[PDB]
Amino acid sequence: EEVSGISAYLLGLIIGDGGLYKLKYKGNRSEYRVVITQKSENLIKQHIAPLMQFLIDELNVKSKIQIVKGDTRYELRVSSKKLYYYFANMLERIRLFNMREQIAFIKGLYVAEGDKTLKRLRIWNKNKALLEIVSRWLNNLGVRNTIHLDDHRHGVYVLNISLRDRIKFVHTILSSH
DNA sequence: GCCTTGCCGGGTAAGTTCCGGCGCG
DNA sequence: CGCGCCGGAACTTACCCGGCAAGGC
Ligand SMILES: [Mn+2]
Ligand SMILES: [Mn+2]
Ligand SMILES: [Mn+2]
Ligand SMILES: [Mn+2]
Repeated sequence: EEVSGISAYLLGLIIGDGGLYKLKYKGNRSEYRVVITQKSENLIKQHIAPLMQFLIDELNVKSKIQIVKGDTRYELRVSSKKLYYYFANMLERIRLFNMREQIAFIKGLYVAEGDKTLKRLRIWNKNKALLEIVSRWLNNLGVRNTIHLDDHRHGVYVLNISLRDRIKFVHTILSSH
């Protein structure tokens, strides 16, 4: 209930600004990574990490939250086969998210990939199918929107939330838990 | 004249996967 | 022997930002 909401939010940040990596090292070593990157140190240590910690505690993951400071950004990383599959399986069943999870995930995805000036309401991603899934959710919530190829340099698509529904958007999705 | 939204270029804030560790049965 | 958790960081580019303008009222 509370776990899955926080889960879908985190999944949003992950699919947005991180990822789920199954790596094969020399040899034959392996690792399973749950990753969120961000520039803001504060956002990652004060906001995201306590949420990942709760989820880790709640699923008995003996793994730790790593925070690696690279040149351009902070990488929050959990190295854990268990947490990995947890999100990956949730991702596999994304089309089945209930209302709480939908709002949670879109919130997460907006923080990552969204227009922060909020003068325009936009979401970027190369994954058209992902954006399409999000678009259908927004329609069932009374938030009109269109999708179209924004950046031909890189095949990045954009999801544009109609300014007509700005307030229904900002207070239903972004101003939640 | 004003509001909404598609267009399009700048470049940095993201993402992705190497490496060397260490530990487990 | 095969595999799973740490600590990095080099490397590439996919996101965001923001000015412009083409319609719609
Ligand atoms: Mn992304
Ligand atoms: Mn991003
Ligand atoms: Mn981002
Ligand atoms: Mn086009």
